[PDB]
Amino acid sequence: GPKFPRVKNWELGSITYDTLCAQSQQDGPCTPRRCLGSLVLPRKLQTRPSPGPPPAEQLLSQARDFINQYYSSIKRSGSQAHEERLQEVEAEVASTGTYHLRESELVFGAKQAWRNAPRCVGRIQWGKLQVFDARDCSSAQEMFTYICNHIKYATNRGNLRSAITVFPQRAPGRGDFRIWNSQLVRYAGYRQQDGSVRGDPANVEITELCIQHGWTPGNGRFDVLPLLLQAPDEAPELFVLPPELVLEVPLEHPTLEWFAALGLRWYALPAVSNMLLEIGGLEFSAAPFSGWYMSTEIGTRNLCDPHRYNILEDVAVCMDLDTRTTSSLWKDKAAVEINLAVLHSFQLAKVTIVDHHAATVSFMKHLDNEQKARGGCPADWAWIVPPISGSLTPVFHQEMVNYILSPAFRYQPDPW
Amino acid sequence: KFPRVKNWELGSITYDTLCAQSQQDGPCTPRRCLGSLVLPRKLQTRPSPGPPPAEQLLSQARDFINQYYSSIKRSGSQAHEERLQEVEAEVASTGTYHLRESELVFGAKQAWRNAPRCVGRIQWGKLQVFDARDCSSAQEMFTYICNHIKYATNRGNLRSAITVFPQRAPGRGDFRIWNSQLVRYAGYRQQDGSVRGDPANVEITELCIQHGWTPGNGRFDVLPLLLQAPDEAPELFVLPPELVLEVPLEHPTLEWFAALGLRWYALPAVSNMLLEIGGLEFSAAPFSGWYMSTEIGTRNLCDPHRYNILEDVAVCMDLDTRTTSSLWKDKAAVEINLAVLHSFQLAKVTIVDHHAATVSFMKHLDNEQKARGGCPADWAWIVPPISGSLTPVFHQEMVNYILSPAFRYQPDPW
Ligand code: HEM
Ligand code: HEM
Ligand SMILES: N=C(N)NCCCC[C@H](N)C(=O)O
Ligand SMILES: N=C(N)NCCCC[C@H](N)C(=O)O
Ligand SMILES: [Zn+2]
Repeated sequence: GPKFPRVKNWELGSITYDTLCAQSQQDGPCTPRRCLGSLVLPRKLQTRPSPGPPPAEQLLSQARDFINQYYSSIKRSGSQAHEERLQEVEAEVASTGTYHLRESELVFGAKQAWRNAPRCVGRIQWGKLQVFDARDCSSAQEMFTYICNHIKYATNRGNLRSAITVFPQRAPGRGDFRIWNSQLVRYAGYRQQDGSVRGDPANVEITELCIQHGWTPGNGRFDVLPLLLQAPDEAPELFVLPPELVLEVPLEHPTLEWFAALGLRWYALPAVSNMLLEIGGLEFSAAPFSGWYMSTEIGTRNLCDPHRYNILEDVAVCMDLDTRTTSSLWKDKAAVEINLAVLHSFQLAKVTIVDHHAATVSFMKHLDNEQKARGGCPADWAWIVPPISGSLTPVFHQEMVNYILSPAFRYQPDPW
Repeated sequence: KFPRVKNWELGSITYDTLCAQSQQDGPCTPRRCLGSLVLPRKLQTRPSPGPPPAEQLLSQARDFINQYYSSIKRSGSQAHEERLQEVEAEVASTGTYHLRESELVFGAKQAWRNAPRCVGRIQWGKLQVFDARDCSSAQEMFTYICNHIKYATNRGNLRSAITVFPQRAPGRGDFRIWNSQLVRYAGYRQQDGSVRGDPANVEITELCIQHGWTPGNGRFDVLPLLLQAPDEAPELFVLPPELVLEVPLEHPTLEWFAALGLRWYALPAVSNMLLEIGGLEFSAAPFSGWYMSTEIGTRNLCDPHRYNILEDVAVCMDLDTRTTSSLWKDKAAVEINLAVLHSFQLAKVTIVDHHAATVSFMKHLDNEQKARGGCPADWAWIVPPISGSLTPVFHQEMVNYILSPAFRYQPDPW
């Protein structure tokens, strides 16, 4: 039959063919010899600093392609405006070596990038993104203003709205606009003498980096870190977020009265700030985006990973579970209650959140929409299936083809 | 050339050099990753009506033999040299060859070791290999299968085993076991599409009744075996009940659980896969070990397209099945898995939970890193269906690739 990957759903027995992957203009880590699809950071997309301006030839075909996607999207492919915009980009790359995006094009690409993200299970919301254009930004101080504006609009007092702020693209031989923090909001990770980490172990490097840059470190388990903002060709500057802007949710359990006493909490706004936004060849090194959490992110990964808060044992001890034998499923039991606590605490606080069941169901809906609209949907199985109750969600039984489409969000090396 | 493999829990890294030995292609390409797919679109095992290019067969053979002699520290020895020549000799003359019992035993063990989707590979060295190549009838396969089951079950103290029937022969039909497992519960489609029993076995059940099997009418009716000898119609054989050990399911504290009347069989014995060694193919080589609790408690009993007992348990647990955020599914899945573990332990039948199983697999990875410089593993299949990131394997990157000897899927005989 069809000469594209055959994708099957084992729960429903249905079949589909992905023809969209034929559009993938970039390779991944896989080869007929071995599958490296479980690797978190395979050296493939990696947007390593390529300082010396890019092959005018390469950037052109990448730009020619994006512009086609844009006119296609507004149903004007082949129009006079399309060709003119085409000649316009070529000319500008001819004389300056680079080019710029019109307002509407930036909005279109930001959305496509989210739309194209293989690891995002919340893409059914892709068409509803607020795009803040901050391409005029020219100082670390100004970056801080936009970021604060972003957090204010995105948080919206608990009724969270997806958003993205776009700072100046990379320029020939010039410094990049960079946000050193991985997320606009993160908790400190303090390296202790005995060797342990107080707070979040994932943020130890960035925590010390702030200290080295003048931040007076605290000593709590949930200290909100300051932002290290770097304008072109300048050392990063330090900025502390107005506490009132950072909305947090204390965690309590619906029926375990002692859980609230654990003093656990989490911030409501998940805002990735270290990824690179790539559109038509142009690279936006600073372009923080945010949506709203899926309960397992906080409840299972953040609070229970061995290398994070690792609270599983403490909660199980409080639940009086037999933690000396794997077969008592003490880990499974404590993980459930903790996730329940997170969901319950957000609903009480009236802060937007979605459980892993609702989330995956809507992603199945998104896959159907995309099958029709584009002939497929790039998806990373290991990342789409939740960290708990995997097979209990519909995505587990859905095969998925993973590949890279552009516009795209890519990982980039740390500025330091 | 050599992939870096990281464990995000410990920050450790390793380089997989074993994949260089991979001589078989997967479904992945630089353009897109199809690793989440269960069955190969082309990596099948096409017919054997005409011999296989001697060039090909011969090279796989020389490689396997070389493998076999390295394993017993007699590489380049005299015996080794004379074995290669025997194989060269037989192939040139008949277009095929035959393995010696000891090579077969070695090959079977390696096939399991190379099984990317198996989490219990730490046991790969402990496998009882029954040579059943001296089989000429379906009636004989049945006695062999019965002995395998008796031995493997060992009154609850399960022991891993494999039984190897005659290899495929060009132009001749295959010895086949139609059933996917030696023990499966019938799936009876009612009238209105619903199904009584295991929905996964509807087809095999229908084929049985179509060959003279008198169907039962329960949810856990042990199916008969449809054994087939070359170019013959499959024959029906019912398994002696005293031979099929089962475990009634009950819960530690929830007195009512037993009411549900749920049960499962002790022996997980796959029978529709193909064993390949030195280019030779064993179309009927049933193998077995013991269950990991999740296969039963999560997949077989909770999958939507399987027994799908999730809602019944939740209602009995008097949980709020009105909304998803109540995590009633997660809570009920946990108790059902606890019940399987409890029930199996009570009945003194071997079983391993997913926490213990994945811990042992991590050790296997390390053992294999030193022994071969890598270990082919399929992440999606190695990480359990529940409590994924709560186990060490979730946080471990993995490389998937095909090594031979190997167990492979093959077309359905009908
Ligand atoms: C509206 C709610 C949204 C939900 C609930 C959602 C949920 C998720 C989840 C569960 C992941 C994986 C998290 C992890 O395992 O670390 C993810 C990844 C991702 N999401 Fe979404 N997402 C949403 C909004 C957004 C938005 C607004 C964008 C971009 C404009 C976006 C872009 C991405 C990207 C790029 C990744 C992968 C990041 C990485 O590689 O670490 N998401 N999302
Ligand atoms: C000692 C106990 C064993 C345990 C606990 C174990 C556990 C598992 C599990 C959980 C899977 C995935 C099952 C699924 O999701 O359908 C698996 C797959 C597999 N195992 Fe094992 N295993 C054991 C013994 C064996 C033995 C003795 C062999 C062969 C000699 C073997 C060969 C395989 C193969 C080929 C697969 C993949 C089957 C497929 O593609 O569907 N395993 N094992
Ligand atoms: N819900 C969203 N938008 N998630 C984006 C992923 C990064 C958040 C991270 N997993 C965390 O738990 O903080
Ligand atoms: N534990 C073992 N040996 N598993 C092998 C796979 C076949 C069993 C299947 N998953 C089932 O649930 O029946
Ligand atoms: Zn792959």
